[PDB]
Amino acid sequence: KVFERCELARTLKRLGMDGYRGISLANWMCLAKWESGYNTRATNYNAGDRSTDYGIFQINSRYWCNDAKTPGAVNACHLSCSALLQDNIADAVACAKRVVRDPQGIRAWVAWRNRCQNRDVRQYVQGCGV
Ligand code: NA
Repeated sequence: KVFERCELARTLKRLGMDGYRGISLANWMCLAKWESGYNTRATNYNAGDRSTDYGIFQINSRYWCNDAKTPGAVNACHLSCSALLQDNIADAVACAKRVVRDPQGIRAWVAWRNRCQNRDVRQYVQGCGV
């Protein structure tokens, strides 16, 4: 499914994302927008390392979830990558939280660094009443 902007903001807020590890809800929104366009079914296969990025947050199969086909895989979220392709994003949110508890935090996502970090992201939550 493709979440509508405010629908996702409210969902992430309900799931405890606002301020998680100091990450504002607007930053999570910016991350989701640039990673997947708010699409829970998005997948990006990287033929080089043979890993695939899954779901709304584009979490990678080499370090975070198991897709049973990625070389050098550690499954830090102890979770099937299939759980990251569900309309229900609770599993994805729990894994996203695990990712950001590592030293880099949300900087783990290159797209977020390039399109969101240090920039005004207030437009992502404006009018959502969150
Ligand atoms: Na893995």
